[PDB]
Amino acid sequence: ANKGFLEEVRKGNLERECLEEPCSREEAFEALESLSATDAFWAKYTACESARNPREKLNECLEGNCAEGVGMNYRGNVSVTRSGIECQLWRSRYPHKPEINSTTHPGADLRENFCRNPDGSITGPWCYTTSPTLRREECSVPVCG
Ligand SMILES: [Ca+2]
Ligand SMILES: [Ca+2]
Ligand SMILES: [Ca+2]
Ligand SMILES: [Ca+2]
Ligand SMILES: [Ca+2]
Ligand SMILES: [Ca+2]
Ligand SMILES: [Ca+2]
Repeated sequence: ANKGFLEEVRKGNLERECLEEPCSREEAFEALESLSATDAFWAKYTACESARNPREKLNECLEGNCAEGVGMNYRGNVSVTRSGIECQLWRSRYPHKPEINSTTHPGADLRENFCRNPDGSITGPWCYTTSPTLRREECSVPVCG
């Protein structure tokens, strides 16, 4: 958090600096190296802001197996919709040409065809469907708690 007497003369650390105290993106960055793991982190971190405490509650929401809030933290391997319709590869461009994708929203983990919520749609984790008629649709993922 940048709060002592000479903390920044030391090697940045993730537990100390961000998981034990709140942090700036620069502090996380400084403790990660890869900008890529920082994008990944910062994303699953900012989405867990309302689950800081307890910290077992923080470890839950950062793990991504449960949707917390609107499920922007969700990083699970569920890929079928609310209706049962399978999801379109995020990287596929057919049947629907996704406007949301890895270059656009790099912290999210648009892998395979797994439900996500890169955007924080109020209906939660979604994905694009394979049905030509239904572009996107919410998915049923276990809620943090
Ligand atoms: Ca600190
Ligand atoms: Ca610091
Ligand atoms: Ca630091
Ligand atoms: Ca600790
Ligand atoms: Ca501390
Ligand atoms: Ca710096
Ligand atoms: Ca610093």
